[PDB]
This record gives sequence, structure tokens and C-alpha cells, in this order.
Amino acid sequence: TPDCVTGKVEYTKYNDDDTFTVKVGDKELFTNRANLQSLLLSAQITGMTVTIKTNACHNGGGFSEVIFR
Amino acid sequence: TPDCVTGKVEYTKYNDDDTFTVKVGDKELFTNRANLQSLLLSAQITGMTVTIKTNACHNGGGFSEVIFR
Amino acid sequence: TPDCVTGKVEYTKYNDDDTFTVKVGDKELFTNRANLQSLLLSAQITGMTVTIKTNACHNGGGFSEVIFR
Amino acid sequence: TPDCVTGKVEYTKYNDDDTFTVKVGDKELFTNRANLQSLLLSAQITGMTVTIKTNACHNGGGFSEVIFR
Amino acid sequence: TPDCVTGKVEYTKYNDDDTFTVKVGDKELFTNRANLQSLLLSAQITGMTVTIKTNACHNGGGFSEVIFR
Repeated sequence: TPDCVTGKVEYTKYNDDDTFTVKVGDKELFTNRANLQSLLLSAQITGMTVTIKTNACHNGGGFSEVIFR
Repeated sequence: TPDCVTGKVEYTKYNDDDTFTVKVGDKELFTNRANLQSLLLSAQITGMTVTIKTNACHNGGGFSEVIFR
Repeated sequence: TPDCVTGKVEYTKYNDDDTFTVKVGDKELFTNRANLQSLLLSAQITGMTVTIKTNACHNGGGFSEVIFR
Repeated sequence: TPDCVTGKVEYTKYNDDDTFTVKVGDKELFTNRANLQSLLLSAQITGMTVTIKTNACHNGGGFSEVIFR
Repeated sequence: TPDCVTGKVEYTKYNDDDTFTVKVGDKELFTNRANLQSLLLSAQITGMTVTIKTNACHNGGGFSEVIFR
């Protein structure tokens, strides 16, 4: 799966349908994997660099692969 | 969903019916989404700014959308 | 539900029947709500003030309402 | 249940059968309670003193009661 | 099970099939044990030394035993 965006997490958002949105760089992407919620919030809290990999690389696109650095 | 309140978490409360109350600004709101409990406690512990979005924007109102900054 | 005790957590204890004991002030109380286990350990780790509300306000009393400050 | 060992956690180990081993003092003990895994890792990360209570107080013994201080 | 690699976690990766990859030393290994995801991310965040034990000691090998130091 191609890299879509790499950077620090600007904000995260818990959505009404229980998906989780993350803003990295200039993209706002969402995931429906519940396990990723606290992992992404910890990446945000500790200033990690995340690389989100997704084919839906556009605002509102979904993802399920993340590298935490 | 309209923004209801933005600020640092003043306190959180685990309720008898397993819902979770959060006080931000001047509003005391609650959520019944279990996944939000440790996310909101981490936001409190690390001094994050949260924006709670809800139509029930009054004390005792329920919510399910939160932005963590 | 009346306030029972307010203070910093002195210690927590995982019990054999999977309940969780917390000592605050001079009271040793327990809860059977699994969700409260890591929330109370985080309150302990970060020096939060907790207020336990319970009618069973005596050693060995059970509780399910907590304010984290 | 008698106290078996008190001290800081020297290391923890995730085992193939999903049990979790902890070394405190001179004893290597294990637990099969999934809830204790992240609680014990947090106790290790923050230098807490833990008291493991168990009748099987010997290397390889199992436990389910822990005091976190 | 033989030791495969010991060192600090260079990065972790959440995979599309919900397995979790970790890079330690020169090996990239994965686990399918969901419980290990946040334990390994905490080990990464706090600079722990981990020893991964596995017979599949090669890139892309799977593991289920980890010592956290």
C-alpha cells in the first residue's frame, strides 16, 4: 500500500459512528479499527512521526496501516 | 454537529450506570461510549484542549464527538 | 450518592476475584467495574485527587462512582 | 493469601500461551489474568513497588493478587 | 524458544490484517497477538530493551514471546 502522508499528528477526532479521524500533514483520514484509537492518541501525546499508508489518499479517505516512529 | 465547548478538561467522573462525565469550560456533559473513557482521561492527564460537539449543549447533555488537540 | 473519601491514591490491589481495591485516605474500598482498573491506576501514577462516592463508606465497602481531578 | 515477594519489577515477559511473567526480587512468577498485563507493564515503566501474593511462592508459580504502590 | 534479537524498538507498524510489526536490531518481525500491540508501543515510547524469542528469526518471521526490560 503506498505511503500517503508522514508527519506528527495535528489532532484526532472520535466520530459518532465510532470511527477515528486523524489529521497528519494536509490530510484528514479515518480508520474503523478500534485498536488504533489509543495507539494513535499515544503517538499524538508523545510527538511520534506516523506514516499512514492508504490507497484512499485524499481527505475523508479510510486507512488501516500506520508506521509509528 | 455544532461545537459545544472547547477547553482543558477540569475533571472527569465515572458514573454508576457506566457512562462517563467530563467538565470542560462551564458545561458538564456525559458520554456512553466506553471507548472514550480512557481517551478522555489521557486528554485530562496531558493537558489537551478538547472540543466536544453535541446538539445537547447544556449541563447533563450527552455527546459522542470529541476533537483532541 | 454521598462523598465517602477524597485524596490521592495510596495503593491499589488486584484481587483474586478480579475486583480492584483502592486505598484513599483512611478507607480501603473495592470496585467490580473492570473499566475502572486502568483509570484508577493512571490516577495513582499521575498523583490525581479522587473522590469516591459510595453508600458503603467503610473498609471493604464497594463503589462505582469516582471523580478524577 | 500470603505475601510472596515485594520489590520493583526487574522484567516482564509475554509468553506463548498468552500468560504474562514478571520477575520481582528473586522470583519469576506468572499470571493468566489478561487485565494484569498492561497494569504490570505500567508498574514497571513507572518504578512502582509491587507485592505479589500467592501460595505458589516459587519460580514458575502462578498468581492473581498484586498490590501496586 | 531461542533469542532472536535484543535492542530498542526502531518502529512499529499496524498491518492491514491486524497483525503488528516491530523492528528491533536488523530484523522486522510480526505478531498476531492483539495484547502485544499496546505493550510493544509502550516499550517503544519509554525506550525499553526488548528481547524477541522466535524460531522464525528472519525478516517477516512471526513471534509471540517478548521480554521487556
